[PDB]
Amino acid sequence: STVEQVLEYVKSNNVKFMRFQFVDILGVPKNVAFPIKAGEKGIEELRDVLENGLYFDGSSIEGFVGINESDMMLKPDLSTFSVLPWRPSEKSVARVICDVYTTKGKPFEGDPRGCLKRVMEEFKKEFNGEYFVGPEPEFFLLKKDPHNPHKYIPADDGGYFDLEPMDEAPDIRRDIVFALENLGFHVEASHHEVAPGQHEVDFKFDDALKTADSVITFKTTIKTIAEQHGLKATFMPKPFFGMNGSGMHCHQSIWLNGEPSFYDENAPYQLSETCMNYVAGILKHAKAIVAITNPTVNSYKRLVPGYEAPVNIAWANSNRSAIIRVPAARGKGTRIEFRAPDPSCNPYLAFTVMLAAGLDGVKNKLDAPEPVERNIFAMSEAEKKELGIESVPANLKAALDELENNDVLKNALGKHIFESFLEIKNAEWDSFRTSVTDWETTAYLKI
Amino acid sequence: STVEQVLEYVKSNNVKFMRFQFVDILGVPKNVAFPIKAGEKGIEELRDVLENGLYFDGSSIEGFVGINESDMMLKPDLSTFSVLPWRPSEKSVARVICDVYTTKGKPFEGDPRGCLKRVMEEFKKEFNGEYFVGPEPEFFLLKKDPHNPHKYIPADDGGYFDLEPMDEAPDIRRDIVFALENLGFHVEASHHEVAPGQHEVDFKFDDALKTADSVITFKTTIKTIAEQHGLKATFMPKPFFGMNGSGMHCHQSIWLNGEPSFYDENAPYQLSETCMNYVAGILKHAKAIVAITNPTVNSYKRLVPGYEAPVNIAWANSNRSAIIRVPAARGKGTRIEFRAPDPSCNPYLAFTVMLAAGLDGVKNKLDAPEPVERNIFAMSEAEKKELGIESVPANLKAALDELENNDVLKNALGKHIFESFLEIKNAEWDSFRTSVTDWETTAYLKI
Amino acid sequence: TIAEQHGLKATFMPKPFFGMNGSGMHCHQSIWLNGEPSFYDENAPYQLSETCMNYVAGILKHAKAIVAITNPTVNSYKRLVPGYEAPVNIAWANSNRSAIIRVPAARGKGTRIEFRAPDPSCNPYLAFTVMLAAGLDGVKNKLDAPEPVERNIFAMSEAEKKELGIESVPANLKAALDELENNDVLKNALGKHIFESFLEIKNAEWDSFRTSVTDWETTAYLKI
Ligand SMILES: Nc1ncnc2c1ncn2[C@@H]1O[C@H](COP(=O)(O)OP(=O)(O)OP(=O)(O)O)[C@@H](O)[C@H]1O
Ligand SMILES: Nc1ncnc2c1ncn2[C@@H]1O[C@H](COP(=O)(O)OP(=O)(O)OP(=O)(O)O)[C@@H](O)[C@H]1O
Ligand SMILES: O=C(O)CCC(=O)C(=O)O
Ligand SMILES: O=C(O)CCC(=O)C(=O)O
Ligand SMILES: [Mg+2]
Repeated sequence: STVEQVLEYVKSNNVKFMRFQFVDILGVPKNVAFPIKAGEKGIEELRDVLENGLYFDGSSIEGFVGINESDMMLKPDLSTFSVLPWRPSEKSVARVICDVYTTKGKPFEGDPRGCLKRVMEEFKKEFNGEYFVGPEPEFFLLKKDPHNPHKYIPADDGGYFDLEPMDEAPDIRRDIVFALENLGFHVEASHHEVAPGQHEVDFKFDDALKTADSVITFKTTIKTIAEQHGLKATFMPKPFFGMNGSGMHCHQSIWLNGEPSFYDENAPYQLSETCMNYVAGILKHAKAIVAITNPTVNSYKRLVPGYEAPVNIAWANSNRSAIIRVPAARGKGTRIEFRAPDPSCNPYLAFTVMLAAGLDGVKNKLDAPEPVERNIFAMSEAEKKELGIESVPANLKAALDELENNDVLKNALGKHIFESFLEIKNAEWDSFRTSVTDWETTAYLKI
Repeated sequence: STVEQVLEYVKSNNVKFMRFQFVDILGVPKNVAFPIKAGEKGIEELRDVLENGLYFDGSSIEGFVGINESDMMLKPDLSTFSVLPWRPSEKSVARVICDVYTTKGKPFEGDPRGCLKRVMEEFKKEFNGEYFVGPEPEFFLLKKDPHNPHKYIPADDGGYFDLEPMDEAPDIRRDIVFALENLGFHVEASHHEVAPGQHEVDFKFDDALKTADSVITFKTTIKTIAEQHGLKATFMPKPFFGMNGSGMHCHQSIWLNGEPSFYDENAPYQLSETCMNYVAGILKHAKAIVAITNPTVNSYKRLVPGYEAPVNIAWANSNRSAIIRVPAARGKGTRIEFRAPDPSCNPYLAFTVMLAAGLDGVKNKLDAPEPVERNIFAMSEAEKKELGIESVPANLKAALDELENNDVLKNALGKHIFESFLEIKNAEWDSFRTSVTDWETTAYLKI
Repeated sequence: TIAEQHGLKATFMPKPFFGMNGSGMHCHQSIWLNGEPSFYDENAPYQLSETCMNYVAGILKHAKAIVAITNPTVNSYKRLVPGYEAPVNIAWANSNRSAIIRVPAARGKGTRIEFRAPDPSCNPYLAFTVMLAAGLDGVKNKLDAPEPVERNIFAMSEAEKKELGIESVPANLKAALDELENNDVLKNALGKHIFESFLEIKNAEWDSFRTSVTDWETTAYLKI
């Protein structure tokens, strides 16, 4: 939208506050609220901030700048304008997502959003291509343990596609869908997921930048709506041992010159050569991609080699036992599902590395291996070794070491994001590996 | 006629009470309520009190007069007229900020407000200058510890620029902004600050006297609105060990003959000679300025030499590790940020000493040192010693001893305020230094 | 250990409770040369020898630095607190408990000086070292002791003490460490290793105290 359209909506819908939003290196949303004054004076002041942006302290944001070079700017992207449904209707609250700039008026090298914009701009200039993503960020709804109020348990005992009363969340999922529609999402479906208290609310795919903006907005919405219902929502990959973790499978496709390039009516599986080259790129860099798409210690309690998880580096058709599933849908619906990611990732960075890795396959015309039509979880380790089916790294540190040795992902992320992420995550790993866990006390106090 | 405008507002908006307000030497607001009677008789009784003022006992106000010379007067400044938003709408409550006078009709020498008026009047008479200040008084929102209802803890676990639900204060910050707008403030921005439960609500800079009035009104507004939400707000500089303290950074600039004299398009850093002379004055008197801008024992738990704090007596551009930061903004936005102050200061006295010190630099054309573009917190003590970077005093008593030996600040404050402040603060220091603290019981009971 | 056996806890903390006396460790001391009580002199004023006066003069000269060692905690300066009734006034007196040194009435082999500033948080080996090295600085150089103060020093005004030359010991641990750091007699007595380790340990202890947020501050300032 244009500055005029934004001011006009604010003017006629009594918007009182404008959130200027962005994300830190870990994908945590950040914002400052600008109060809109009454009259022409207020609209002119808003026009100035919307066009010229505002300053903030970059040294108080994770992965940004140091204290001695800390002044930074936010430049609003006006096409991201939305009204917050959870906030009041009278004297309402709108938001605008921003790109981080330096004081010199240049895009910040450490901005995750600008990082995704730049790889998308390069993809459009080099191939006239568009990168489309449909992510499915699952979550748990939690309530306090009646036996210990300091602990959280799943909000119900339901399972996949269950009906009420076993599924206790229709009212919560209902309000979430209404909120996402008011924020401009095209919601597709909602249902109880496999684990107790786990849920899914699907929204239509879009270009990687809009989709990344929606993943950030989506997580805030589920969390604030769950609070309104006296519950707590979590996007933690594996909150509970013994039940499913939450993934964020990323359905993705590239469209060259406005066409669904992954579809080929006369090819095997009706999948194009470009689709196979892209799949080959993702499988080649899968071990390093997971440092970014699965960036927490807990991510590897769901993405756990040796078990039933999206860890096996192979692709397959309508088969949920490989790291890539190719859904049965064809035509414009032809796409690949990268199953490894979880909702703890920074979507801007996750989409950057998946595109960079897939385009490494397209640019070099890499050969994809044969699909694996068997249940990979039913194969023995030696049978997978013979077939060449490798696994992703088994923990955060092993994934960071893969990322550190991947030139394609280092170039896509750029020096600043790449080195800050490795530094932050190495300190996070050090904190975990030096702690004394409850598992250890249970296992070893008796010795 | 300003009085005619006040009386007409009262007549037509059903105003029932008029608070006559002022501050004691420590900046604590004080007021007496006058009930407005109906009709022309009531309006003339109110006219008489607005014009002629009213009496009070100055011996019951800290830093004022003794019991044997205790009758004093309050002379309303009618440009301060405002309606209290927290008070009822029907039969509303208005306020007027007053200047303290003696029974002989003379401005009281011990009045902090008159003290700032007088230095500003002298600055306008001598240079045709205006003194503009933009302060940022941070605060914590507190709730009772569920484990001990006698103790207070931060109201949430959020951090800098966090969004809800982690940031739990959008409703409180919203009501604060509305209350400040109703009080005539030009609010600029609001957001969660670095520490858990900490927040910031910025308002536009103005002349030092209006800004000092606004700081007093701002702190009452924050505190009353927080109480309405079942929380407690504190402007204590360092309420909790291990997390950020609350500062009140003072952005300031002097405008000679209506122009932003700190801006110089053709000078290094685009900062004028006057700006450099002013910075040199603040740096010269910084050790004594902090007795007034950081006047509590607790102020030196945030302003603590040897740690990451605004203690290093140096200036820098877009660098938050020095006692003065010069923001990147230029033109009319050209200003210096004195980072040492905290919201426990009396803004009338704080603005007086900062202007007096800056003008000592302007009047004598003092040379400012070179800016320090490095992170001062990364330098060793010997490296700072070589560069001539000194630190502010380490505690209240050390700061009082600096103030006692500063003729520029003693003359700006005047004998009465200066001697009363030193006497009160020496008794406050004596109280602290003779107490047995919890730190000591933990450290030494075992010996 | 005996208090624990009675179900109680004993503490040698200098000032555990505000509003009541602290615990001191007054050190009565005397030097005997060639087996004789050299502090006693039957025919001298107060029956105190010249050696006794030289020793008292040495302790009073170094009192400001001695307290870094004899009063080595933050809490020591809540008992040893200048401006109040405490053994802070650098003067000596006979049978008078308002000075830093009291000379008890006993004479003969009982002739000695009572250094009242120390508290039981000190390392006695280091406390006795600095007191002896300061007293012997007075003996070796035959320093002149000031006149005794027979008045109640707590009843004097600050200006009256300033005129009489009655100074106070440092007001806190850090001020005492800074006095010790500038005293060559005590640095030589302790030696480089003990001296530098003590200053390093105590500066970290001071930093810990000065960065903490105390209960006094919460009570005083949470309401602002
Ligand atoms: N051509 C495409 N490119 C990228 N994403 C697409 C495309 N077509 C659909 N999607 C997106 O794929 C996501 C998953 O859709 P959908 O749930 O219908 O498939 P699915 O096989 O049922 O996956 P799952 O079983 O994991 O839920 C949706 O966000 C959808 O918008
Ligand atoms: N020329 C000026 N003179 C004095 N004050 C000014 C001037 N221009 C702006 N200010 C004030 O300075 C204050 C700082 O506002 P602002 O937050 O925009 O700057 P900032 O450098 O980002 O501060 P911070 O990052 O510490 O919050 C505001 O109160 C503003 O009104
Ligand atoms: O339950 C859902 O998933 C969506 C909402 C709904 O169907 C309902 O309101 O019953
Ligand atoms: O949250 C703030 O800082 C101001 C209030 C606001 O933005 C809101 O109502 O959501
Ligand atoms: Mg689905």
